[PDB]
Parts: sequence; C-alpha cells; structure tokens
Amino acid sequence: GILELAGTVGCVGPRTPIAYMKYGCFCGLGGHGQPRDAIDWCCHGHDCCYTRAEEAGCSPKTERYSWQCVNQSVLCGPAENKCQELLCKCDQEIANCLAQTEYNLKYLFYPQFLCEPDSPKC
Ligand SMILES: NC(=O)c1cc2ccc(OC(F)(F)F)cc2n1-c1cccc(CCC(=O)O)c1
Ligand SMILES: [Ca+2]
Repeated sequence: GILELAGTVGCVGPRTPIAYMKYGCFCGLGGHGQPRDAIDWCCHGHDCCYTRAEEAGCSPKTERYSWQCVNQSVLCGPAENKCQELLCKCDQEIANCLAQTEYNLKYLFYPQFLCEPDSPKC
C-alpha cells in the first residue's frame, strides 16, 4: 500500500518520499505523457507495475505487506499471498530505481498541461 511505498522509497534512497508526490508527468496519482527524466521513467514503470497488480486482482494503494530495511535495501516478506509479493516487488523496484537517480528540482510540481496526452507503453 501507499504506507509501504513511502517506507520502501525512504529506506533505499537519499530523499524524502515526499519528493515524488507530484514530480514530472508520472510521479503522483495517475500520469500521462513523455517521461521528463530518469526519476519520471521510474514512476512510469511503477504505474505500469501497479496497473498489472490491479489486473491480477490486487489493491496496490491499500493492501498491507511485510518487508524489512537492511543496509538501505528492501527485503520483501513474509508474504501471505501473491498480491503481497507482487506489491512488494513493485515498490522494491521503484525504490531501487529512484535511489540511482539525480533529482531535478525543476520537475517538482511540474505543470500537467505540459504533459502530452499519450504515454509510452508498459
Ligand atoms: N508511481 C508513482 O506515481 C509514485 C512514485 C512514488 C514514490 C514515492 C511516493 O511516496 C509518497 F507517497 F510519500 F509520495 C509516492 C509515489 N507515487 C505515487 C503517488 C500517488 C499515487 C500513486 C499510485 C500509482 C498511481 O496512481 O500513479 C503513486
Ligand atoms: Ca503515477
């Protein structure tokens, strides 16, 4: 869920998970357009992962799961079902992705009107 998303992102990376609440075209609720930068690509990937999770019959925004932060790395589990596994994998992946990026302050609170209606495929 959102709680774990914030936690996992905070665990791995160097910045507040708040830094991704409204960034570029994809970091934040929904998203469309051409990704602005590396961070935005990570969020596009993550949106795709959550879509796949929803298609698999999971609730990515709400479902709780267990995980651990060890040496600024996410370890997933124990998992009670496939949805918990899938969601942790999505969040672990975005956390890892974002940790390897440089932050571009200019894309924080980027205007949605600059984001094109069409997006790269998942
Ligand atoms: N892939 C993303 O957009 C995304 C990346 C990210 C990173 C940290 C984060 O931490 C926070 F919650 F503290 F900001 C939140 C993050 N989001 C996010 C924000 C709102 C909704 C959704 C659901 C997915 C969606 O509808 O697009 C994801
Ligand atoms: Ca998004």
